[PDB]
Amino acid sequence: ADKRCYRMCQRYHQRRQRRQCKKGCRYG
Repeated sequence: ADKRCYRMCQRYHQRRQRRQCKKGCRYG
């Protein structure tokens, strides 16, 4: 589960970075 990464990306000041952070932090 990548719930941790998600939460970390949620607290992103920049949206472009927030979304990219989550979508980028996939399971692979």
